[PDB]
Amino acid sequence: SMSVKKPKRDDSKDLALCSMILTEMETHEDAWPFLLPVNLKLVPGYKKVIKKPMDFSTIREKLSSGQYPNLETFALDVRLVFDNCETFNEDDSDIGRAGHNMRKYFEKKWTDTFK
Repeated sequence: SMSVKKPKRDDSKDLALCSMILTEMETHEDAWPFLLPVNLKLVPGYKKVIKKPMDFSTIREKLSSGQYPNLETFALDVRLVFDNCETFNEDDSDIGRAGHNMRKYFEKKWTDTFK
């Protein structure tokens, strides 16, 4: 509260570390469904159904231009990528499996880096 603060957590490496994690996700073999925005002209249903599209390229541009105020807003966009994937894709599809694998991969790097 006013003039009463928890001790200051060092957040000065967060930007760099989120970039590293993002590099690792970009270079994973199962990243291909997620590298670029879904083409809303060519994929029936996507525009109406997925209210907040997100992809790794869009996260990378936001990261590079100071549009994440903190590491939690970064994690929200990453998870949004996988949540959208589960909304639109059957679990037993290549893309549906990719998304489960990538979420797993991300959540481990996240815990190991920050928790």
